[PDB]
Amino acid sequence: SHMEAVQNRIVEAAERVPGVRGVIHLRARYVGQDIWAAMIIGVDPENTVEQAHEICEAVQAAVCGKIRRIESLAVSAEAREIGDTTKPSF
Amino acid sequence: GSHMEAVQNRIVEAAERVPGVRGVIHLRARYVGQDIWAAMIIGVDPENTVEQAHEICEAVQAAVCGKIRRIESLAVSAEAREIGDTTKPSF
Repeated sequence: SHMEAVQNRIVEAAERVPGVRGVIHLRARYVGQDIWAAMIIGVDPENTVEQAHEICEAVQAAVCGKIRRIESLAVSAEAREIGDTTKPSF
Repeated sequence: GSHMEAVQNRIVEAAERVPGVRGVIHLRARYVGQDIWAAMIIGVDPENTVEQAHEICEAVQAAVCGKIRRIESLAVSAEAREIGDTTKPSF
């Protein structure tokens, strides 16, 4: 819950990137005042593997751009169906 | 860790038989208790769909977990790999 606000900022940043259907999972830790994090995003299942990689790169740039305290971020992509409203796991 | 090395090679060989696997990019394996927990990244055609790539991952899981009894957990994820790429698996 001391992680809560920052996790929500990261999710919100990622979810405003074109091609992102939602964030599936986010592992984030503080190390001092820097953040290290790994995120799984959901994308159209009919995107190609190369398309999905591009969206992952876009999320990395956007999230790091908005949340400057992030020192390291990994992003990976999995299939998500268009009406899935399942909340992110943390 | 010659014994774990041996196990790793057996996982790679089982994975690389699976249709759609261009090669294993990465494998991390370790004992958690007396079982093995492992995570592997496989290389696949970049033109696969995400859902296609997932099925290949599930095919690999079934194949590996069927040959190596001691693996309790195996996570498999897919990344783009070009067809003539030669880089061997990393550990």
